[PDB]
Amino acid sequence: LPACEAEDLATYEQKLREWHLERVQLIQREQEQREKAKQEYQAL
RNA sequence: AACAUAAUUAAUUUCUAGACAUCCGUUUAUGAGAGGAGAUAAGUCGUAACAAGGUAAGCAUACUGGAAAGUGUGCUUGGAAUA
Ligand SMILES: [K+]
Ligand SMILES: [K+]
Ligand SMILES: [K+]
Ligand SMILES: [Mg+2]
Ligand SMILES: [Mg+2]
Ligand SMILES: [Mg+2]
Ligand SMILES: [Mg+2]
Ligand SMILES: [Mg+2]
Repeated sequence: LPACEAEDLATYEQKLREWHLERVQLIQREQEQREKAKQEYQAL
């Protein structure tokens, strides 16, 4: 078990960084659609 | 009235809401009362037509009359025409 903890903890740090990047993408995509929504109302 | 969410399998939602009510008219039935035509069928009043029907007849039209009918004007023969 001691050896597995080191391996699992290393993967855990990688997952945290992967999750952080994916979360930022969702936040950015949300901002763009909301900005477009304003333009759509301006056209409407 | 027609947008908005969502999106590291992908989908959700919108994609509406009133007013289609009277009609203006148009047909038919009802018929106060007033007429017509026809038939019923013994009658009444005249004798208008058919004979040159006893005023030759008729047409259009006008007027007149119990009723057929009478009179005028033009027209027709589906009348006559030698004294
Ligand atoms: K006569
Ligand atoms: K007569
Ligand atoms: K005659
Ligand atoms: Mg006569
Ligand atoms: Mg006579
Ligand atoms: Mg006459
Ligand atoms: Mg007279
Ligand atoms: Mg006279």
